[PDB]
Amino acid sequence: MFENITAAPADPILGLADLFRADERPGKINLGIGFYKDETGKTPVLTSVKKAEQYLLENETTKNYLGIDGIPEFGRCTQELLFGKGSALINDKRARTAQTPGGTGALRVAADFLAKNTSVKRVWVSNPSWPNHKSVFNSAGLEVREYAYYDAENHTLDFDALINSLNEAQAGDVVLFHGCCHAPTGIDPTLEQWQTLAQLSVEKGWLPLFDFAYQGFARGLEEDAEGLRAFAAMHKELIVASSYSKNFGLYNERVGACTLVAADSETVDRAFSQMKAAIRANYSNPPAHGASVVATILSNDALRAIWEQELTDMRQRIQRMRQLFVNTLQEKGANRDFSFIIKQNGMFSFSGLTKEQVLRLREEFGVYAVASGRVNVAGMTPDNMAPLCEAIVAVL
Amino acid sequence: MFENITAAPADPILGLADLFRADERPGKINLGIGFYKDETGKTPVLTSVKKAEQYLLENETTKNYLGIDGIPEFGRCTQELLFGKGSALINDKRARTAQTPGGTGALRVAADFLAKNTSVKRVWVSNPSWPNHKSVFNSAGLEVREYAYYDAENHTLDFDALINSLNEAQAGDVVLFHGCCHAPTGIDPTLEQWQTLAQLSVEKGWLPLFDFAYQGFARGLEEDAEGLRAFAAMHKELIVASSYSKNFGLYNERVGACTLVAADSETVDRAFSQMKAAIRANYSNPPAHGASVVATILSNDALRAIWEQELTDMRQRIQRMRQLFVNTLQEKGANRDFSFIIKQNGMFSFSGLTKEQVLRLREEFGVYAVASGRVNVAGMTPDNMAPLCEAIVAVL
Ligand SMILES: *Cc1c(COP(=O)(O)O)cnc(C)c1O
Ligand SMILES: *Cc1c(COP(=O)(O)O)cnc(C)c1O
Repeated sequence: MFENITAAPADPILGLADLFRADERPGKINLGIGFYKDETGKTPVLTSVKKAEQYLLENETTKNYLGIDGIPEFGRCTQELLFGKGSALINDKRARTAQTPGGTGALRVAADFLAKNTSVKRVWVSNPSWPNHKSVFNSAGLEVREYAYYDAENHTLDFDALINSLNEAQAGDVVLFHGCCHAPTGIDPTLEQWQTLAQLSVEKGWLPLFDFAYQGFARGLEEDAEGLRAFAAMHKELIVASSYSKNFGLYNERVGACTLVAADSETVDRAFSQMKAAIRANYSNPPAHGASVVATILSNDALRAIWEQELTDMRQRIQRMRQLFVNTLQEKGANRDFSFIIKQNGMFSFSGLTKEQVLRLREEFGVYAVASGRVNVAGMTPDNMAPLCEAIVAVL
Repeated sequence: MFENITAAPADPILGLADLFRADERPGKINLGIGFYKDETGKTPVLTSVKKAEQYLLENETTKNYLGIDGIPEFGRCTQELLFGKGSALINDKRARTAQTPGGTGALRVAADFLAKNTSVKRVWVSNPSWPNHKSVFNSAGLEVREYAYYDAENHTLDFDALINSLNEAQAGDVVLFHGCCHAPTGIDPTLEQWQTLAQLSVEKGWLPLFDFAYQGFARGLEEDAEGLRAFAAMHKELIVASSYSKNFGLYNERVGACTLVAADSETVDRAFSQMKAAIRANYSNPPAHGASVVATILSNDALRAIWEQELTDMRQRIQRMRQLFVNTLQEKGANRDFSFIIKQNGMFSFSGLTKEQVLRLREEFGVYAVASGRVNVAGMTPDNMAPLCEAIVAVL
């Protein structure tokens, strides 16, 4: 039965992880990680979550199943974070939120719901984009298409190419957008661009699907939601897959949400019932722990204040490293421009290095990066900054 | 887009839950729950898990992503629980285990892996069976077929009808088996029957898929694995979806495993890589909490001893209620036989009541049961036993 099953393709980032471990060299740096690290090169569990976990340990009386859509407070809290405390979408009750196993799980339930309950056949993804996108949509039976986004030459958002390729999308096609901190470029549309993208979206009849995994990492919680809120003000329907893996440092507890927005409550309720049928046929109901921690933090003034402070700390550290990187390279004698690094958001960016450069950088200096030249800024610390930049300068 | 989406069918057990809440009557009993309850009608978090959770709270240093297959110790521990501490399957390394979001999630990843990596098209399910089975398999694109199992007249396993209908299954067809405490009948094959079922299974070329959600609820941890171990000794390949929701009282933390067994390590590794690709396209990686709690209990002699004692306590309570039920009915004057209740395992059984009987039992006595006459024995307490049986006798 399984005797002729061909092996699945080796995951390139996992392959890197191994090579890094097996590296005897002491001064090795790893910039192809995919998560946050502080100045110590550690990914601690936030103090606000430790507090919330002590609270749960002392107050939980049962581990009985949650409803299909999860914890009610968690849903309410994510909707406000997404649309604003007094949004009409919330007052008119046009949105329903289902707690899912992480942001990836939210995308998959959207995919299954979309594929079995609507007429969608294609999903438009940016080029480049977070790698796992295709497989999620493709396993649900949807076809994936790509629209232009990155300008390799000038290192920016090729708005023209974006809009041009996106016009080949037909009405009823789903268009996926990164809410903020676009992965892997760190380049986000400006507000005016989001506004024209929403208006255009309405004319052509796209079904927007927002992947929101870094709210709080670009400018702030509310600032980062601006784009989505520009779309939500104009659209009668949309879907948003959110993740709390990075902003709450809860990676392994799988906490995210899938929010559906329809023209009215009657329609959102009917559509939501099918989204619940999709969940039931998958994992039945969601993991309480991680989501329970998020709901108690967000609903407690004291705990939320601490959390918000921890998040800005992370944001600022990343903002600090991008700046340090740029001018440390500018000190070692770069005779090349890397100033674009300061204009990008989140922990990712394309360094502009070639595969051969990243390869010798690894074998000759122990600096590990992804073949595409993608580097994670959270892998840089004010201590490894000098040896890093010297290696960069040596291969330029 | 969603404007013409038809609502999903109302879940009958959820509908019951509501009617029960809205019942003004004081002496109401609920036998259509689906989970365990102690003498107080409560579903507490076990003492061993509370201890393990205190341990984690004080020892966790990061919430970073687990590997696709989850915690390594958790996998090792479930394999021993399943196949025995020194099984050849473990020594020869023919099995790989992936931690999944609950037992339902294990079935879904098996479904997706099966549908996209093999030639399976049909899955044979017992009649009756746990309701959600069909949707899991059907959403993965597999067709579901049913084999006979229950003998309504004599209230037992219709082995003849079972084997007879199962011969229409072709080679390469998956046959689903409940490891123990068959839901919803509580009727399990005897060892000799499991042995003939395994031998037969080998001749016809079925791919056995075991759904193991109640290990420890029939006779004991090892006793309950006998059937699976009879099959594993003869088969070169099989799949087992396990759940820790009921035996660890961890319902909402979604903890289960999907174990793949192949002829050798080389083949199980190659097949397992595709199972991991399937997980990646779904929820990416599993929820650490619930599974972390299970792994620390199972690997600690002290904590495991307490847990094993808590599990037998649950088993015994259920065994006590079945006995009490039978002779309390036999005291109120039943002039009918319910002795079969004592011969069934787990918390479920068909009472033998008709839909009209269960209906008037509800509206006239406040005793809520499923339309099929299925009752949950854990909903009975030595305190509600008399009023329960009086209602039963009144509608007979
Ligand atoms: C992290 C991430 C996700 C999914 O994350 P989970 O870890 O599954 O919550 C989805 N999309 C993007 C762009 C991400 O960065
Ligand atoms: C409880 C159960 C499952 C799945 O349970 P989870 O709650 O998802 O772990 C699967 N099959 C049967 C027969 C069950 O009783």
